[PDB]
Amino acid sequence: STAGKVIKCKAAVLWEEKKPFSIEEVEVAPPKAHEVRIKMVATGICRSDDHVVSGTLVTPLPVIAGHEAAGIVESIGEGVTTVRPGDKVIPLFTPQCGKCRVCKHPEGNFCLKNDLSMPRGTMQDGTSRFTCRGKPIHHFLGTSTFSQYTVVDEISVAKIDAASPLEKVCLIGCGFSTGYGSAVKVAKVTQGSTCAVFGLGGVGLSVIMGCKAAGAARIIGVDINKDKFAKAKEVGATECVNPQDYKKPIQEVLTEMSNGGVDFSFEVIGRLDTMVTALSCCQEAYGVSVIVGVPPDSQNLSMNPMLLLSGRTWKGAIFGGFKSKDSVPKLVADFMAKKFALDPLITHVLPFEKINEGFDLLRSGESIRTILTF
Amino acid sequence: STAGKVIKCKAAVLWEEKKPFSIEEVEVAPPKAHEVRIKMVATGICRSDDHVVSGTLVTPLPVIAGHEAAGIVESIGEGVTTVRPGDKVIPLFTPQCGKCRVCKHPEGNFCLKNDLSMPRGTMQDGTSRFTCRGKPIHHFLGTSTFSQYTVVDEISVAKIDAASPLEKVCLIGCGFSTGYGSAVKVAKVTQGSTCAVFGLGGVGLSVIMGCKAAGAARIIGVDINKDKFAKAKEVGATECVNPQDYKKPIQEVLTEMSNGGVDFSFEVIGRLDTMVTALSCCQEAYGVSVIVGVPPDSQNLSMNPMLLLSGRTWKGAIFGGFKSKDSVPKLVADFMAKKFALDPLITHVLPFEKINEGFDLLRSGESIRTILTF
Ligand SMILES: NC(=O)c1ccc[n+]([C@@H]2O[C@H](COP(=O)([O-])OP(=O)(O)OC[C@H]3O[C@@H](n4cnc5c(N)ncnc54)[C@H](O)[C@@H]3O)[C@@H](O)[C@H]2O)c1
Ligand SMILES: NC(=O)c1ccc[n+]([C@@H]2O[C@H](COP(=O)([O-])OP(=O)(O)OC[C@H]3O[C@@H](n4cnc5c(N)ncnc54)[C@H](O)[C@@H]3O)[C@@H](O)[C@H]2O)c1
Repeated sequence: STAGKVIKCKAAVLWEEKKPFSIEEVEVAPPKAHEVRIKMVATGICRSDDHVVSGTLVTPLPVIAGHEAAGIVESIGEGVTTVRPGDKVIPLFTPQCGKCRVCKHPEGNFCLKNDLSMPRGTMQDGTSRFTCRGKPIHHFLGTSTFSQYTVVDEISVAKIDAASPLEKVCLIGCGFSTGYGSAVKVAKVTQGSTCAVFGLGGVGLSVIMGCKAAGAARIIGVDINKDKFAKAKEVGATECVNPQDYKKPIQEVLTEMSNGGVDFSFEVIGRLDTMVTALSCCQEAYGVSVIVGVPPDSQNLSMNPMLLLSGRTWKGAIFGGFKSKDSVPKLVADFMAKKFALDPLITHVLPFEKINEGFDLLRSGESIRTILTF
Repeated sequence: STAGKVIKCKAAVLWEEKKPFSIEEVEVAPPKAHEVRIKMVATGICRSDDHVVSGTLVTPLPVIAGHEAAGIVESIGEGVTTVRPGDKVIPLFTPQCGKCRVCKHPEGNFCLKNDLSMPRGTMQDGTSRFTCRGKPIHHFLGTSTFSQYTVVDEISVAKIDAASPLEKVCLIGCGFSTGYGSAVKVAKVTQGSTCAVFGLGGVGLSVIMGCKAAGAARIIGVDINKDKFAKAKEVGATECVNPQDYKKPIQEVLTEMSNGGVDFSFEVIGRLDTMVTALSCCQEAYGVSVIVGVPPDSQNLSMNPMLLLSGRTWKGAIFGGFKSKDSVPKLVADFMAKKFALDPLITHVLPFEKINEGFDLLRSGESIRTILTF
């Protein structure tokens, strides 16, 4: 066994912005106290992993990205009580220390031990567990799942059902939960409402599922890629609009279609202009708009505060407002109970070594989610 | 006696921006169907009246401003059923038609018949009941209370308790209800929370009373005018901070004082910069910030969407989120039962004729609410 030993394995390293991932041989240190080393089984390619490449999302490079995954505990550090060697786990990019003021708040989920607000790319102790060619490589959001093995803090891992299909439930580690929770826990979509979902990638289709689950009467998917419409309709959208077909701004189209605005809108792209558009297209007196997409680093949007003064609510959330450690295991149980379906989001499955082809798929608009298997 | 006839009376006409009000003779036409002519008893000077003068708030000039008032029904037009001559009433700048999509919505209050969104400055049928110097004069939010008599649509009037003290319950027509409701109905302030209130004018002091009524444990008042602190303390502020005393930006002071940010923040001034500061000083994961202040017309603020993505909620509302015709009568009844105090808001009581001095008091920071009496 590898317990207690430095593991040599392959990982996808991003050495510099706007380059393909380089599949390298890396050394994965053994887990210190309160850390878990996991053997990766499957990882999804999420737009947020692409944001690191594109420089949209700023985090120390070089880096092993990937945060939407599912693996098996290989070994645990000293003091680890929550998982054992052998357990199926999902690494959590939003930790749940269970102690800070947020973890104690009934509603919040943005644990103060996150590595999200100002990414350091280190373990909780400020060190890396990864070296490549002698150089220390940064972690990504405490997860770094584009690697055969990764080391995560105990606060960033959830034990799930031993029978879960790891190549499906890897989407619970981000995409699906984010989307679904965004509609059901964050916006709290109501029965009979009209919803507008901007962006129909994996997180957007999950927002659609959540809206359909909460009973939205009408779910308008909006995307500039008309090939995403059939899948959107398949998971619940009632109509799909493409902004480029109209001579009118899409907030006007949506307002006219919904008779003065939708109840709930969601920005699931990451563009400043669509965030303001999504806010705008919601009903002025009682509409709720939720930002889910991640926008370019250090860029501000410009908006007229009168949009909010009339009564609109504008909110954002990380990971669909779910308290990670408590919810991931329940979402898996729920998936195991057929309460929701993850297959419709999986368009492609590729061996890990074809990570770059998986990113070209995403970038080209041909895939929803590509699951990488190890 | 004046019923069915034109009344010649005095009213404060604003002929053009940034000029003092002109006290002069106006002709007030009798009510048409579904209209009510009211004899004014008292009207308060609100910052939003001052916005009309300054050009901040755009509405057709010339105009008879004033919206926070109480009076007695002098007469009614055909079809009027909810009020009768002699009733004590409060004119409603936010109507309650009781019929549109918003009136029907459980939460909304921004009635689709408002004259707020794109001010026409007329009655609901598109005409004015006022003539001055031989010219038609515009209404102001379907109220126009700076006149001895005014005419309002039935949907813009609530009948109040026959025993109510009109010189005090005119504040229920705007300032008090807006502040109070922003805390209890819009933000939905929780027992034990920490709240920060930016701006300690009439409206902000009412927000502090709502916060105290909701059970806030800590209410921090923020104002650049330290003379407002004593009064804020008296109505419930636990602490008051003047951003000019500190070397760091106030959001940082506020975040530190509240150990990571307040639960609820209210912007009760009308500045773009303080709207963003208010949002920022709320806890990133679960804070809620409510815009109450009215910004300068057509100006956009700039903010970083990451502020919302961690989990914050940003809302605004008009008239504290209260359905106006349902809520006013009940707030007056609560007042009559001493459920809240109005007295602390009233610093000055002046005859109508000294409206310009009343505006000067406001403009110089010496007053909270000045009530004009007729
Ligand atoms: N808030 C969170 O916790 C969280 C979790 C996961 C991902 N995200 C973010 O959610 C967004 C969605 O992720 P994804 O993986 O679903 O992405 P994706 O790239 O799969 O989907 C984006 C979709 O937006 C559409 N789109 C792009 N530009 C558009 C434009 N100008 N107008 C209309 N439609 C447009 C694309 O065509 C595509 O269908 C990304 O910004 C990602 O970083 C945030
Ligand atoms: N949303 C609504 O329905 C509604 C209804 C009522 C009034 N309003 C708006 O609410 C605001 C408050 O009205 P009011 O009558 O209480 O006003 P006010 O002028 O009496 O009070 C504003 C307070 O803000 C303080 N202030 C000004 N500039 C400041 C700065 N840079 N920093 C910190 N504090 C500052 C002033 O010193 C004053 O104490 C206005 O913009 C008014 O138009 C909105």
